[PDB]
Amino acid sequence: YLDLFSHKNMKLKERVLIPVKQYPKFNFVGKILGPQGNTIKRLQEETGAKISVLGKGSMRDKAKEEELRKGGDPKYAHLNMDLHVFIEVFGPPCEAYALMAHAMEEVKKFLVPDM
Amino acid sequence: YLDLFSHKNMKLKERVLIPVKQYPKFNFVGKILGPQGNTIKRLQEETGAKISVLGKGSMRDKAKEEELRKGGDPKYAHLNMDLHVFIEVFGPPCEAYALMAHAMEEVKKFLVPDM
Repeated sequence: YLDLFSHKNMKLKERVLIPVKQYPKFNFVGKILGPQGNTIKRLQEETGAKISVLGKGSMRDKAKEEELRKGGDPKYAHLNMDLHVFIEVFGPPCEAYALMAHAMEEVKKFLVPDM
Repeated sequence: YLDLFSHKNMKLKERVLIPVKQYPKFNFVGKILGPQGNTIKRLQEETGAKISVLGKGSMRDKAKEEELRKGGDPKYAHLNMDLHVFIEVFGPPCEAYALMAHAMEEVKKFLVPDM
């Protein structure tokens, strides 16, 4: 049950696949991160969500990715996953849902680019 | 992972406690259902969510509730739960979140009545 008087926050997280199969040559990573990373910075500030691009291809630097993968460090474990956008929000229940809804709608604009 | 090209719908459900402890004498059931059930009908139409009041006290008819409880029918199993609002939505991921966010915000108006 959600108790609206609880002091617990709700967390919501989603991993939204980047649809590389539907758009095999579209540069989603460059488009979402933006020059210098200012598109995704702005996307986070605008949505109030934590949003990251994870999975293989997310660094657009095959060589770097391979070196970090092979190091074994757990913080680079995501480099083996399918490319995706990882959205994380927290808050009181009503607010967490509003944050996630908004983040999901703005991210979908990037991921279905011919819509 | 959510695949935005999947034909699967997402379902979201929440059980939001009616805060009887914070407002021991407030008639939440009458207020949410409304005369004839037109408040909750309208609430569903406005939000696009399935919304029901469940749990003990939800029928405001102690006698009826006891008779239906003691019958053993699984569809009345909820009558033993704490009074709550059960919100259910379905749809493509972005839409399901938007539906749940909206439903949660309108329901919270009913459940924190001195806000």
